[PDB]
Amino acid sequence: EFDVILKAAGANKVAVIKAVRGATGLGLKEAKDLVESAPAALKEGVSKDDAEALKKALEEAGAEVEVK
Amino acid sequence: EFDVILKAAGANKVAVIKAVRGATGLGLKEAKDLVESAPAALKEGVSKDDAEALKKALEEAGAEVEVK
Repeated sequence: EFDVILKAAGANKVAVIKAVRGATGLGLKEAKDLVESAPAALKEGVSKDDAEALKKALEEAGAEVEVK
Repeated sequence: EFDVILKAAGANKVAVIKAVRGATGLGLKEAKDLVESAPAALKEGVSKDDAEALKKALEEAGAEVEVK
């Protein structure tokens, strides 16, 4: 089981907030507070394939992410 | 499609944070910041059955929740 951590979004916050909402169903205020609060464990206990797909989706939106 | 909103957790925050992590996979810091930030849209675009099950799970943990 793996964890996906949002390490930083920097200048790509708009894009990253959009990607985090699509991946999690969080409301706008909530996703915005999580991205603005990085580092943050966004998803914990996901399978290897789920973690690698979320990692890639956040990387394409412009975030610095870690899978542990 | 429905939204599940955490309106307040009051004195039941510990329990509610646990329930929100089980339902979403959020890390501890993140779930704690969301519960402490209520009102918050926890899940948006879920089916009717998913919304009613999450509502019940948060109500049993001790939160004031709304389904819209």
